[PDB]
Amino acid sequence: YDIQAWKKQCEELLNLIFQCEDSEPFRQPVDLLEYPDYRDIIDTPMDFATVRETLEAGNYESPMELCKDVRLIFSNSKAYTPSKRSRIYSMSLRLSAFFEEHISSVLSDYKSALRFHKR
Ligand SMILES: CNCc1nnc2ccccn12
Repeated sequence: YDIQAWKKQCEELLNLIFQCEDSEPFRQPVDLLEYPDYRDIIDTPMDFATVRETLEAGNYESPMELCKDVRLIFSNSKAYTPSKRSRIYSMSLRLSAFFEEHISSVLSDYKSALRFHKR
């Protein structure tokens, strides 16, 4: 029933993601000195510190918006990878699976709380 509960749930999931070794390449914006062509391939950079800061600033209205930005971290890695077997892309796939496994109930609970609010 709680239409605000998603925010703390997302903070806790981000905390788990930050603790996970697989998130290290994604914790901060991609370094252009390390990957000079990055912005030729990627129009909208995204990283987990930006997601956490947007959430903490009160700049997400719903968990769907947070999801869209987290999914953009993963689609950027898929678009930038030179190979489906690259180390960083393989880390993104595991992290995506972990994220999707945990965000599912957050989205479901939010959408059902919102439907209850508008009943
Ligand atoms: C997150 N760092 C940029 C980036 N995103 N996908 C890949 C794949 C290989 C190398 C670097 N990559």
